[PDB]
Amino acid sequence: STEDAMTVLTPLTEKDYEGLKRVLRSLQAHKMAWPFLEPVDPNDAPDYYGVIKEPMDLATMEERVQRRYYEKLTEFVADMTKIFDNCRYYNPSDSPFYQCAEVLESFFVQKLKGFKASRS
Ligand SMILES: Cn1ncc(NC2CNC2)c(Cl)c1=O
Repeated sequence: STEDAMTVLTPLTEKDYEGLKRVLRSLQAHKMAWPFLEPVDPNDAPDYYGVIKEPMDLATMEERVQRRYYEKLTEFVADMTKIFDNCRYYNPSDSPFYQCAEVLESFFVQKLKGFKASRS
C-alpha cells in the first residue's frame, strides 16, 4: 500500500517529527504506560539484560526523537515494538506488565494508523 511504502521509504520531515512527538506524548500519558516510561531496573527482573537483546523504553525513544535519530517511520515503529515484544518475551502472560504491553500496543497501533494517514 501507499502507507506501507511511505513508512519504509519516505524520510521523516519536520512536520512528521511534530506528529511523532504527539504520538510519543500520547503513549507517555496513557494510564498503562508507567511500566515503560524508564528502563527496567535489574532488581525488578532477574537476568533481564542477559535475556533481552535490545532493551527499549519510552524515555530512550524520547531522547532519540529529540536528537532526530529516526530517519524513517519504520525505525520509530521498530523501537516502540521492542518495548512491547521485550515485555511479552521476558514475562509470563499473566504478569501485569504483559497485560500493560497488550493494552498500550493496541493504543499505539491506533495512534500509528492515524499518524500514517496524516502524512498524505
Ligand atoms: C519484568 N519487568 N520489570 C519492570 C518493568 N518496568 C519497570 C520500569 N519501572 C517499572 C517491566 Cl516493563 C518489566 O517487564
